[PDB]
Amino acid sequence: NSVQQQLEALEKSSGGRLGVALINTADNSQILYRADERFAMCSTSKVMAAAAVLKQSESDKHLLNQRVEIKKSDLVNYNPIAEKHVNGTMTLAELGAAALQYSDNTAMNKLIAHLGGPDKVTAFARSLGDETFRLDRTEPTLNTAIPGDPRDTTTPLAMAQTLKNLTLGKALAETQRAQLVTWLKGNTTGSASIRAGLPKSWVVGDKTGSGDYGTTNDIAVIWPENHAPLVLVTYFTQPEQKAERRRDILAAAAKIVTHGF
Repeated sequence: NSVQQQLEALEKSSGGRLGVALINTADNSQILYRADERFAMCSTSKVMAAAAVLKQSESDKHLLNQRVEIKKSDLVNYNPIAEKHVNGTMTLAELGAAALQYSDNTAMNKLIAHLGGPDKVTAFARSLGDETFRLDRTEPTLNTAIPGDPRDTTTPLAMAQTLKNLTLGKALAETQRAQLVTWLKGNTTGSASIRAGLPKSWVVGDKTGSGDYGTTNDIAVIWPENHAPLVLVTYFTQPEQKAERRRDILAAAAKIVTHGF
């Protein structure tokens, strides 16, 4: 069909490899493109870590208020919130918000450590029935995005299904689900990615990521006017280590797959 042809042409023109999974929750119809192929998640993996802490808060109502010390040695390559709290503390809620809304890599490492390591983030994914997601490394090395490296990868379809389950389905109890959605809706890094291909009237929660190999990612829950939500994963990557980030490709893919709503 013409949608598939447009995605093929977009990928061909890009020089890279495009992965798209759109789930239309009105009827669970899907638009898929390379949706069973692995892609490095980069900072999009942070949704799984934040959600795992939210799950824990179902059994400890006040867990999100618990404080975590931030030390100079904790700082990694991109720390916009954590660097302001060195030799102080952040709450787990502040760490979740920093990880998701500002893509703070130190905050992600604090979440990973809290949970018991990358393997435990993976174990949480498994508890949601996601057998595809794997987190293997901490920040910043989980963003290497090396072609053919299975570490810190998932598929667009597995991630769309999981994002749907987390934000709209039964992965989290209601208060926790609502908290995750609030965080994603407050993202500060996603206006040039999926959002840029959608009507301005639509409400969006998303989490972006980027990496080496010009890896450019975004995962989103989309609330169109007068319609059931859509869940969209757009992963993009290029064959050269130092290729530039291409958020415009994600915006273009988002526009191609969301007509008619």
